[PDB]
Amino acid sequence: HMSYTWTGALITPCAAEESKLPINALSNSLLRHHNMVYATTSRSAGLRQKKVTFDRLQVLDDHYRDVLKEMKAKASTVKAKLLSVEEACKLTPPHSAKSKFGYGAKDVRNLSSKAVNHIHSVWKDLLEDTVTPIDTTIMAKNEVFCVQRKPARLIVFPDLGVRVCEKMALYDVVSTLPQVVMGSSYGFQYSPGQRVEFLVNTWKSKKNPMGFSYDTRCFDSTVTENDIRVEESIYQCCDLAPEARQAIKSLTERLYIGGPLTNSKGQNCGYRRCRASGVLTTSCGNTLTCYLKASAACRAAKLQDCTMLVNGDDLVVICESAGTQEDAASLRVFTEAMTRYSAPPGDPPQPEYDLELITSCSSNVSVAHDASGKRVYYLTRDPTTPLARAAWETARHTPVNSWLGNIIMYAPTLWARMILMTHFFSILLAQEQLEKALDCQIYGACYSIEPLDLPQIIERLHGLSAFSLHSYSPGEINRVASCLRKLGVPPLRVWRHRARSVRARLLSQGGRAATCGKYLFNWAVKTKLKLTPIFVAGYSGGDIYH
Ligand SMILES: COC1=NC(=O)C(c2cc(C(C)(C)C)c(OC)c3cc(-c4ccc(NS(C)(=O)=O)cc4)cnc23)=CC1
Ligand SMILES: [Zn+2]
Repeated sequence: HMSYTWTGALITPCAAEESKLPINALSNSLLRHHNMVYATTSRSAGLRQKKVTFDRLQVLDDHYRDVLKEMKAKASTVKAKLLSVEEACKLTPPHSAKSKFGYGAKDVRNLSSKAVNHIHSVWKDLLEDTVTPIDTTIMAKNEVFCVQRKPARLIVFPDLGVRVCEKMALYDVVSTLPQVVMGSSYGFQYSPGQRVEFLVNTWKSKKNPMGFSYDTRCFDSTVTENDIRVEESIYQCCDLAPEARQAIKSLTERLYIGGPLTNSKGQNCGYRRCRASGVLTTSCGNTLTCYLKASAACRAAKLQDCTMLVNGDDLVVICESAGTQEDAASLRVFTEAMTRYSAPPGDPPQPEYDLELITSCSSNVSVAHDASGKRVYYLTRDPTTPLARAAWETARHTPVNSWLGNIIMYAPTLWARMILMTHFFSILLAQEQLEKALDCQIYGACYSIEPLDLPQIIERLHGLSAFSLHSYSPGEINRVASCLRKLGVPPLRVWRHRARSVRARLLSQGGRAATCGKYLFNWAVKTKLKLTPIFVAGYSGGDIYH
C-alpha cells in the first residue's frame, strides 16, 4: 500500500520558471535581503517525490467505527443538489488549467458549445463507467518562501472537463456536509473574527484549559484507499439524486482512490494511491478524515472535554488539563493512535497553557486594544511568508494576489496594516489600478475583489475595531520587528511615515479612495477621525470561484 509508485519520468513545467526573487524599482522600499526570498520549481520535484513516497499501515479500532457511525448518522440528515452544467461552469476559476480537449476555463465560464459538449460526454462516461482510472496531471507548485529551502509541493489534478463534473456531483455536498457532520468543529465556516470568538469561548469554557495543534507529516500522502472509501460512504448517506450517487461512486473508484500520474509533456510519471491535491473533495475529504481520526484518537487518549477545530489537515483541540506530565503522556497516546490510523506527525504536538501560544493554520490568537481601550482578541501570524510573497508580487503579476488575501484575512494585525496596506496602496495609486478588480485566494477559493471595497470587506470580517486597534502585545511586536530585521524590511516608523503620504494621496482622490485612506490609514495620522459603518466552506485544490 505505497502512497506513490514511480516510473522515472520527471515532473515537467509548462512555461518559464523563476527561483530567484525578481527585482524592480519598488523592491528595495519593502525588502533589502533579496537572497532570503526564493520560489519553488519542478527542479526540486524529485526530492518531494522521495518524501511523499511511503508505505501506509492502518489499524482501525472500535473508537474509529464509533466516531464514524456518529458522523454517518449526521451525514444522513444532509440533502444535496445536483448542479447543472451551467451552474458548475460558473463556479470555475477564470485562470484555471485548460482542458487537453481544446477549451479553457474562460471557454467553460462562457458556456461555449465545445466545452459544454465535452462536459456532457465526461458526465455520461462517469455514469456508464465505474472501473477505468481517470488520467491526472502531476505538477510542481510555484510557491514563494523565505530561507529556513523547501522542495516544491505537488499538485495532482484531473482534466478541466472532469472538474466541472465533480462540481455537478459534489459542489453542494462539500459545501453543506462538513458543517452538519462536525458542527462548530468545522472551521472553514468561520470568518477570522468568528474563529477567535469560538476559540476564546472554548478556552474560557474549560476549568483548567489545555490546547494543542496537530501537524500531519504530508497528510495527503497518509490518506489510504480505506479513508477515501470511508469518505464516499459518508457522502452516500446524503439524500442524493441517483445520477449524483453514481457519479460519486465513479469519481471515487476512478479518480479519488488513485490513478495514473501524467506530466505536462504527456509521459507516465507513475501511479497515485492516496489523496489528489487538486480535486473538489480535497478540502472536505481531508477535514472529514482528520476529524474522524482525531475524535477517535481523543477517545483513545481519554482526553477530558475534547473541543476540536478542523480545517482540512490542520487540527486544534482544546480540553481539560491534568498537569503538564499527564498531558504530555495523553498527547503521546494521541500521536500513537493517529499513527495507527495512518496519520503520523512531522513535529509531535506539545501542550499549551496559553491560547496565544497554539499555532492554528500557521496563525495564532493575540491581544491589542480598541478605541475604548477594551482588550480585543484577534488572529495574527508570523509575517515572514506573507512579506516574502509580497516581495514577489512587487515585481511580478501572479494569478493569486497573496498580499490582497493577507490584507483581508489579517486586517487587524500590526504588520498587514502598517506594511502590506501601505506598500500596495502606494503601488495602486502610482499605477491608478485602484478601480481594477484583482483575483486573490481565501480558504483555497478564488475571489475577484475590488481593492477600493477593502474597508467594507474588512468591517464584514473583523468589525470596525480592526481600523481602531492599538497597543499590540510585546511578543507580537517583537516577532514583527525581528522578521523586519531578517528580510531587511524598513522599520515600522518608516511605514507610519509612508502611510501618512498614502492616506494624504487617497483623500485627494475622493470617493472610495477617501474612505480607503480614512478607514485603512487612520492609525497613521496624529489627528484621528471617528470611523463609522460603510463564509460557508474551504475549497483548497477544489477549483472554485465566487
Ligand atoms: C494570502 O491569502 C490568505 N488567504 C487565507 O484564506 C488565509 C487563511 C487564514 C486563516 C485564518 C486563521 C486567518 C482564519 C486560515 O485558517 C482557517 C486559513 C486556512 C487555510 C487552509 C487551507 C488548506 C487546508 N487544508 S487542506 C491542505 O486543503 O487539506 C487547511 C487550511 C487557508 N487559508 C487560511 C491566509 C492568507
Ligand atoms: Zn464504542
